[PDB]
Amino acid sequence: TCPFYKKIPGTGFTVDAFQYGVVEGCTAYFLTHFHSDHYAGLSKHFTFPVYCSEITGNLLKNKLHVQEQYIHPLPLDTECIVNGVKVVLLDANHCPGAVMILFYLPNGTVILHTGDFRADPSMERSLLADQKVHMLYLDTTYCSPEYTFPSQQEVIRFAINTAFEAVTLNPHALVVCGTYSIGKEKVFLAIADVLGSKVGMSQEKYKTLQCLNIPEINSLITTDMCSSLVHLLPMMQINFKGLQSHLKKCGGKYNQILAFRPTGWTHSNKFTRIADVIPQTKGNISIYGIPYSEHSSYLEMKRFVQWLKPQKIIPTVNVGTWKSRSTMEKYFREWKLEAGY
Ligand code: NI
Repeated sequence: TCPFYKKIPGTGFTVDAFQYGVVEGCTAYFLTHFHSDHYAGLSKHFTFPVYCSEITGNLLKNKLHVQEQYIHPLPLDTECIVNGVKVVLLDANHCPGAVMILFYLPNGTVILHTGDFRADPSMERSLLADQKVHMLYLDTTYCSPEYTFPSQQEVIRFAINTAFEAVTLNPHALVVCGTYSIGKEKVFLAIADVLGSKVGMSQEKYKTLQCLNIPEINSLITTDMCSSLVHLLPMMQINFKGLQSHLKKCGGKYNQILAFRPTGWTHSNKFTRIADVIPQTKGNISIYGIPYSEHSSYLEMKRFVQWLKPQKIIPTVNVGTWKSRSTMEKYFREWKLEAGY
């Protein structure tokens, strides 16, 4: 059944709740972003109102074939009324089109649902600064102190420098980047930019990217693999067998692959700096796992919450085990006692 952490009290609303059938008493289904664990259930047969960003609505129409009459896109940073209730969509610093949602309940309660987010100090100057938030529905993906990772900027500088060095030393090397969802487009676009190439990809993935309102996108991507020396493949193909196979397909245009797997966290983070990352190599194939995250680190999450000072926190991730739930509740209490709220 629909879990309580997907329901907004005092409303008929749910958030990211499309796989439970008809949720009894739901008048408006919000979707924070286009990742499959969150949209699971949607299709052309859905006939209730879906509220979302413009970009998420482009993906619902073009990729899932949801009918236009049920897609209700909202502008960001704008007070809107939905079924009698004031709401605002905010940028979540996750993937393209991902939002946080502010609900202003008729009784005076203010609720923030983060969806999935990567907390940032820039959020402290949005419309969130303007009133008190009483309840926070929080993306707790990496809510434990072991989870450190570098800035996105540091990670992209490493990737750009590594790729440019490799291809200038060997003009017959191919660069491959893995993907299995939207998000992390800076990785492949920044490397193609430094090399003077477009990124080549499948027709399915090109269609997906053309829904994202990215500026000058027609100048950066292509379905012509032969004219490109940065290729995108399914994340599943980023291994030695998958890559050897792909190299056969390029007909001796290339004699070396340098591949990137943008993971979330990996336990080489509790020891190793970004400067010190090394690839796994077999023959003429090298694979780099780079810690490019679109979720908050522990310290980023803690700063956001200690700034916001909510009265009550409802985790939305890692909620399935008692040990995880109890650990998270202990951190929430530490933060509140340290900051004095
Ligand atoms: Ni996500």
